[PDB]
Amino acid sequence: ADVPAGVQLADKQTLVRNNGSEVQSLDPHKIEGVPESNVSRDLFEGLLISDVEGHPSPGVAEKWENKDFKVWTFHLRENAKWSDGTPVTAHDFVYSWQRLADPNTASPYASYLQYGHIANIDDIIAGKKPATDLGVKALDDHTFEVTLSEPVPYFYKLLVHPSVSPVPKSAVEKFGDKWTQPANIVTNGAYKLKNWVVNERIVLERNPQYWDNAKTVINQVTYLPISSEVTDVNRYRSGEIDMTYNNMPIELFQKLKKEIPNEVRVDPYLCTYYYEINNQKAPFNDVRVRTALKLALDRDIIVNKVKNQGDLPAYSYTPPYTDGAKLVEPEWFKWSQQKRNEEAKKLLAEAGFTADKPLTFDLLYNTSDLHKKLAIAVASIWKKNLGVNVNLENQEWKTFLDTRHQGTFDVARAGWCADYNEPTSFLNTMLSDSSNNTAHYKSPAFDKLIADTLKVADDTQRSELYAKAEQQLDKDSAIVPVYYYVNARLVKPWVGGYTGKDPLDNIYVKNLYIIKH
Repeated sequence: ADVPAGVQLADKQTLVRNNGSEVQSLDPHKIEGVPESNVSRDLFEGLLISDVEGHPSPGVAEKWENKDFKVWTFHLRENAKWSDGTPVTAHDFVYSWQRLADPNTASPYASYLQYGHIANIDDIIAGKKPATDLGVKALDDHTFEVTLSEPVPYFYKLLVHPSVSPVPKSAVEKFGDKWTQPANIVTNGAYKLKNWVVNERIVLERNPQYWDNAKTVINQVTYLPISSEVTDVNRYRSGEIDMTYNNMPIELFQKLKKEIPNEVRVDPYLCTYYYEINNQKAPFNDVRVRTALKLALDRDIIVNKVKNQGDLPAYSYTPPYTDGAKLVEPEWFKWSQQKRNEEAKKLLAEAGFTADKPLTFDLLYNTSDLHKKLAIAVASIWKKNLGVNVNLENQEWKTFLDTRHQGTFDVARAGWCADYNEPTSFLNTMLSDSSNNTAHYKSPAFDKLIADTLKVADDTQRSELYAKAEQQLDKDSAIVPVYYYVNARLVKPWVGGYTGKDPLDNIYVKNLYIIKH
């Protein structure tokens, strides 16, 4: 943290953050969500990290070079260490990226290496080549070299993500799935794991072996697993919680803006809220059905009547304010809702649905006040506008993600947040073979458009290709875009260091501090 001249620090430097749900895991190779990544940035540090405004900055690598954007050389700081005092080396990164690529690890983020195009990744994922053929090598203990199959000018931006953080081979090998328990875990971020009580709390304590430990101010941070946004706000206003999770409740928000304006932080956020359709499951494998659901959802009502928290109605998957996004707003989004409803009704009538044999399906969402209220509203809107019946089903976060990967569900509530600020951080998830493709969407035309983006050496042609890829997604009604999120949360007046300037919201507790109050 960089404490401004003149601020008086509190005697006790402890922080309590709500984290939205119980994490799936603390293993960087087994996680995919926001809550997981929140804890992951405090414990495991990769080659680069985000600074307080979100700019990619030195992490374990102090400096780096590239040759033709295809060979990237990272110079690792000599004093980078794990919490047991041992050095973090380039061998740790070789092992870790191999483990991430290895199909036996079954990481949800195995395709992150395809997104960066590390050499030989496709064959490794397919089981055609061993993970040791991955295009990474340690040239020495402090030098990590990555070789890609084609120029990727934004490659370094991907490196702040948890999936490419290092993991300690000896703990993984000796303890297997229990390597992340407090007694066994070894970490290289600013914090160490002190306590992990499932569905109660995660408590982290400062890691004195961290190379930048002298700048760390918070000594202990607790992450809570509260999925009820109302309860989160309640425990924040009671004094227990210092920073809520950034999912806000419909019951109280309007009230909060009026009652505590200075504590309500609302900043840009590169995330899209949408209803994920299982594209491989009839009758959702019919574009007419999917298009009807997309058109009959009334975004004006959701965004301004039922939620009204500053979200913008969405018509795409990639947020239009992503760096590099120049999207074409489709004609259906400018229509009146009445016109969208008649088109939807006509497609559904064309697909075979009648009043006597209506379309009935499930709407899966993870436990949440917000998601429940929004799914009840969406069910009502679809019932009134299109005559479809939906059966709401809630699941806890970890189960919910498992269900979507299992891919036999019908429609699921969904939200994707950028991992790096560039449209492929969204678009690569819809590639036929992506490990993150829970839409189960497979379009050869879409895949080709994205493949073509690194075959041009021009940002203008790349942007035009991303716009066409979004148009192809839209044409196929792969998803139901609802709204672009805003990062809205409460932060006590005494919490310093949270700028809200990073649109990816990659917070590091090592950057925060408690002001005397």
